[PDB]
Amino acid sequence: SGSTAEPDLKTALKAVIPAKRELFKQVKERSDEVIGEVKVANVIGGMRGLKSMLWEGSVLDPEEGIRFHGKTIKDCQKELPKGTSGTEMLPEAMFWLLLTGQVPSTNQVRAFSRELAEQSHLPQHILDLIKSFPRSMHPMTQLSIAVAALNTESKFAKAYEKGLSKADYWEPTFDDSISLLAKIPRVAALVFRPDEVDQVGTQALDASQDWSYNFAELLGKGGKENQDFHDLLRLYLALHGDHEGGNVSAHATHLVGSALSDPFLSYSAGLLGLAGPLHGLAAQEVLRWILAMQDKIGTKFTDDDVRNYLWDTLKSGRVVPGYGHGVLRKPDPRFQALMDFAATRPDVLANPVFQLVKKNSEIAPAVLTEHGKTKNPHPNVDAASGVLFYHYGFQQPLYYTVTFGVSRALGPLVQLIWDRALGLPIERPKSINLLGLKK
Amino acid sequence: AEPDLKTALKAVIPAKRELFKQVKERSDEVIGEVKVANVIGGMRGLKSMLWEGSVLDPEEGIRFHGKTIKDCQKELPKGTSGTEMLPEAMFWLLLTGQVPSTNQVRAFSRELAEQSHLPQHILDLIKSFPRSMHPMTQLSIAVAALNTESKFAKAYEKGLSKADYWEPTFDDSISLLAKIPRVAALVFRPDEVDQVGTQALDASQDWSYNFAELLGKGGKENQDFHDLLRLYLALHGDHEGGNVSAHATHLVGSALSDPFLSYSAGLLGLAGPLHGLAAQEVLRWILAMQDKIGTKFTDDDVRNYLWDTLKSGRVVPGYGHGVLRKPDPRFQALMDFAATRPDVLANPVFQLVKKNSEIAPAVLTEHGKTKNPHPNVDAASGVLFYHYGFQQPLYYTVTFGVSRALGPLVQLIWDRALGLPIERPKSINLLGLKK
Ligand SMILES: CCSCCNC(=O)CCNC(=O)[C@H](O)C(C)(C)COP(=O)(O)OP(=O)(O)OC[C@H]1O[C@@H](n2cnc3c(N)ncnc32)[C@H](O)[C@@H]1O
Ligand SMILES: O=C([O-])CC(=O)C(=O)O
Ligand SMILES: O=C([O-])CC(=O)C(=O)O
Ligand code: NA
Ligand code: NA
Ligand code: NA
Repeated sequence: SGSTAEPDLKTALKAVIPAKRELFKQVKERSDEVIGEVKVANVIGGMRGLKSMLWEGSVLDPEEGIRFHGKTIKDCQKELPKGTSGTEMLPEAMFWLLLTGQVPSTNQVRAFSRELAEQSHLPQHILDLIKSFPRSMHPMTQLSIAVAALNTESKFAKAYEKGLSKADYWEPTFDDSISLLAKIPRVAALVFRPDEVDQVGTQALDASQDWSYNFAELLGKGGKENQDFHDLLRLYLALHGDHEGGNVSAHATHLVGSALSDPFLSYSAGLLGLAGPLHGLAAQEVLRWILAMQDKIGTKFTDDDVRNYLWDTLKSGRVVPGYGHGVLRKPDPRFQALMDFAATRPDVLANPVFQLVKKNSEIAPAVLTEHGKTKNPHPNVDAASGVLFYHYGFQQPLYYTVTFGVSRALGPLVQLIWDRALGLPIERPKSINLLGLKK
Repeated sequence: AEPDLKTALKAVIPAKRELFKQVKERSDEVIGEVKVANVIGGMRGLKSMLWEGSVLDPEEGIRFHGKTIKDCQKELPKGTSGTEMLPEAMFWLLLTGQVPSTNQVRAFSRELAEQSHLPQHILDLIKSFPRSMHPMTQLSIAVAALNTESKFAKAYEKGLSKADYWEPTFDDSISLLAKIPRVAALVFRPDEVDQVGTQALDASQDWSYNFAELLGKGGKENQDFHDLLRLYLALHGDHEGGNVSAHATHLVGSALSDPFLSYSAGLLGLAGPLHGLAAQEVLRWILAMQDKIGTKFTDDDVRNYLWDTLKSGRVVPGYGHGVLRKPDPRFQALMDFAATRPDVLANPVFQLVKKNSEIAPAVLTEHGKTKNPHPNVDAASGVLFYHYGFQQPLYYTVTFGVSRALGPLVQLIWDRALGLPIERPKSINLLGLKK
């Protein structure tokens, strides 16, 4: 008899592809319109400030923070479906929104969550590969490699090799994207649990549960005793999914993808960028810094004690980690979302490590402004994420970037699908040497 | 002994920092405009990044510190046998802006041979790959895995002054260059990993010679191939900053990911059909054409295969370019290499490549989409490898991977010597462009 089921994700995307192609055609008619200037600063300064790439699902306002299809984080928290338990927005609902431009129904998200659970299994060769990693290989190196290795499972790579019309690129791109999303929490958990590859690598995920819940189970933090952690993980993964196109991981994914490398190879390149100290490692560094501060001033500390430690940091020529940003000039709404997560949880508010993060957030911006060397003295999301993981017993900060890697698949994979749906060309700017800028 | 490479680089760091200061004083000078086309069209034509060692002229092709390919062929040192320029001599030039002496290149070649051994875990990793794993996926992964050996990663973690970032970056770059031909050979020789993985290189021979030996084409009987390999590896080393592999390397490196992780990202981009994988795709396409049109065929048979490819919504591989608007001097250099070798000219697969080069530009012009109907270097490279016995085109881009470490690693060293920041452009959505 007849389906009761609402459109699935691929069907929902199909519904909106023609309109985006039409908008693209209209913009293309204005190809020759001048929208800005290039200065020497832009070339030597890593393209900072230069509007030079397309990204559909999110736009970062320097004053107001990230928007997803023009919606605030608070809007998304209110409107996006939640899990069968808990109160935080689901990252798979965020993926739906980023891709389609629409808020899915709870029933649509339930069906998508089932697909992600079902598609999470791995080839035996991937488990063999992971078992070959030395114990001391950095977790982000492990994650990047294992994601690239999954290109053995790429429908796009195989279809292209057999002969694929340009018009038919988006669908295998979509298929590979969902495959990767389904698999990456398991890969991440394998990086976290090298002594349990055979179990973690094969265990069936509960297809009635959400992506974050099942990630937490694979991490060994399943069960009702970890329900607050499940909600933290949902929120964290949703908040870190996309931050417009110019951030290193998103951009690298787009760049590699633009040569028609498949989504596995493309997001591997994004992960290699996340492995960079100036891009993915800050949340780890923040927690190390806070804990080092705590060791010095104690669990009972004054505002002056914190000010003094901040001044010593700056006088020493070092940055206060988790403060400032390449684009944001004002408080990061992702930071406030994570602090507000703590607001309803007395155990978190009582945690001296959280209290130190909180107090630092109240003191550091004035100190940084007085010191005068930053363009943005405000906290960014990395100021808060680590301590919340730490509170819930995820206390090995080397793996905080691995969780970032899982989240940050979301937005860049959405854009790769659109890149292919629209037929965007290879990304290939022109370079110049210093001699050419001199004369 | 004459100055070694690190010493020669140290000598030229001050002048570059001084030039950089001078350019920075002109930070506010407008040098161009951004158009809608640049945003939607993959930054095409937008002068938006620094690259010191080479600059690609749309009409004339690549220059390395203002020298042509022909200039380099004349001026760069050669091996102990053969007549083609050494890629390690090209690396020296790219890095320092100076032509090394033959004695300096000899010493550098010896360093590359000495530094080529691999940790056991890399051999173990490669042995885990299934036979179905594409060779470029293998290569990308194995290079990332070598970050276990990164001096930069370790020194950064420990405490390193910004002014000194370049030194461990240089050390890691040389380590990677020394090791990557062996990694590539392990991709080519999956049943011989334990042997190929540990065999000592000839310490008196050049980088390309030793790569050829690891590939199983060592010795005097393979001297022609050694010269092909030298030329090929030198020609593919750098193509200014905006090509996908170079750019991805710079981009990932700008977050202070070490050279192993950064060039892994470059390789992943090189693995793309529209970038380095075109070398593979050209010969797959040529061989498919050969199978269809036969041993004896007309110009119409070739035209028809071209047009059928286009009508199918597929590209003609090895034709066109993002910047070049004229014949690629790297393509010409390879065809000139073939021109003096009667055995190559007689090879029917080479003849088909050549005949195609005489027809495809007209067909691409008829079709009317490309901005450049001329061949690029990928049109010719794979057939030369085929001639010399490398007959599995799925491996072709692996050799490109070895070559293309050269230029991007040079720029990472300079990026760190100069203190260049993270690459972080601003994006916009179509709705924002519609306003
Ligand atoms: C040393 C490694 S670089 C290995 C090089 N890659 C290849 O050899 C593969 C084929 N070449 C291309 O795909 C392309 O020539 C590049 C190189 C990616 C340059 O890309 P663009 O700068 O976007 O090219 P533009 O001419 O402005 O594009 C205009 C329209 O014409 C078509 N268009 C352009 N060229 C072709 C072509 N060869 N066949 C069919 N359509 C084409 C394109 O698909 C497009 O709609
Ligand atoms: O936006 C950026 O440049 C950095 C980034 O990924 C983030 O803040 O999540
Ligand atoms: O320059 C480009 O964009 C592609 C190319 O020929 C290369 O990287 O060798
Ligand atoms: Na085994
Ligand atoms: Na036309
Ligand atoms: Na035209």
